[PDB]
Amino acid sequence: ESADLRALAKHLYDSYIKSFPLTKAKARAILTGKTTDKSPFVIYDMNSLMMGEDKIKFKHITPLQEQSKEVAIRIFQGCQFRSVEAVQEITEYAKSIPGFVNLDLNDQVTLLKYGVHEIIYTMLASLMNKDGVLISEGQGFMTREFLKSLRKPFGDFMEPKFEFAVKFNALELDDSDLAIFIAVIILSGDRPGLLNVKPIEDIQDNLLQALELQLKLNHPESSQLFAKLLQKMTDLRQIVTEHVQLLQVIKKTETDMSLHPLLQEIYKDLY
Ligand SMILES: CCCc1c(OCCCOc2ccc3c(ccn3CC(=O)O)c2)ccc2cc(C(=O)c3ccccc3)ccc12
Repeated sequence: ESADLRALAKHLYDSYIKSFPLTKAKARAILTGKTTDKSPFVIYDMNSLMMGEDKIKFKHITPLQEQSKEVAIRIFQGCQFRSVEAVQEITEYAKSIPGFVNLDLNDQVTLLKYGVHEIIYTMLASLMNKDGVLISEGQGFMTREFLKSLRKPFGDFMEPKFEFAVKFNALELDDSDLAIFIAVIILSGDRPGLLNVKPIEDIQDNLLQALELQLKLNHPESSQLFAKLLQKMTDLRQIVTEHVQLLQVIKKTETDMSLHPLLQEIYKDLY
């Protein structure tokens, strides 16, 4: 129902603002230079990487395994730590989606287990342009070309994300749009091993109607934006199946690699 659909939209945009500190609005301002907090330190090579890590002079530590290895491996590790933080933010957001915490608890685990990395890549695009990605809460910017440069396997984790982002970003979605799109993703009744499918679909159906209205109102001139966004769901699933495969490569080419227990849980027997 129309006002119900707008009340759902405004609800999700509100939890979204509450769960994710670095929104797209805030990322675009930094990327584009519109703010007056702190212009980002750019990492484009080995020497600037050293300086950027070794920055830590008025901006100090997060609980990440700081450094005991080569470059390719320690960038991977910072990816891991940050992807862990993101899971917590995304779980906090998921509890706010109406109907979510009412579902069978094994289903809640399962929607999270399969939805979290799709959401991670959707929202990473918010921090990216064609030239690179904002890192450490918008304090750093690491260039696409530096990332593409990395010794084989790791060089390949990054580029697909960039290719997806420039195209997703051409949709010009804003935070209020993303808040509904991300909930549509999580409420996906096709995740392997769901026990009660129909309650999830019913909730997703209502989010779909709300997403459609939201785009038609927010983006009047954008023909078929709703379909175009749902089409990106397929680029997202491909990103994740790709990433999982690059994970299997890392187990072969690398010595002790070692994921965080939360990440190990999510990847355990994943698709
Ligand atoms: C979600 C990851 C976001 C991200 C970057 O993303 C750009 C490409 C995104 O593609 C991904 C996303 C998640 C990933 C990987 C590789 C591993 N993961 C997480 C995993 O599934 O283990 C690749 C690039 C450099 C980063 C660098 C950091 C750092 O704090 C950092 C650590 C050491 C030196 C300099 C910076 C943190 C996040 C970064």
